[PDB]
Amino acid sequence: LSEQLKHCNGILKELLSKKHAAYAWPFYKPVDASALGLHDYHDIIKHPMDLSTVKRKMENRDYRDAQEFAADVRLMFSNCYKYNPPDHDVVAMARKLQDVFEFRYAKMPD
Ligand SMILES: CNC(=O)c1cc(C(=O)N[C@H]2C[C@H](O)C2)cc(Cc2ccccc2)n1
Repeated sequence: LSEQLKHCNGILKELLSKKHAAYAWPFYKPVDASALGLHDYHDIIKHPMDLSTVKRKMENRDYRDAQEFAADVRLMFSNCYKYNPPDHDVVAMARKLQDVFEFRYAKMPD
């Protein structure tokens, strides 16, 4: 990985770490719409994204730069903000994990 992709991989490891598990857990795996009774999820969310998919893409060297990595992490949060009412617990958890993401992503090495 490049220096910027190593910074991205470090962020990914932190988002998956026990440190953030209390609010990160809804983003660990793809939303199982059927299991959760969310029969409109795939009509509203055209591009599902989650941290296990980001991890697989990082492991497969799919991401060519930090911008591509950040686009998937932000897509995951955007899906949450699009599908859910803004007062839902999952949105509070998305905002908290996105705060962790944005502040560390901003420390990208130049
Ligand atoms: C990324 N996951 C989700 O978007 C999601 C959605 C919904 C859900 O039921 N949404 C509907 C829309 C509105 O009518 C309520 C539930 C969960 C699981 C969860 C529950 C409680 C707390 C944290 C997660 N995750």
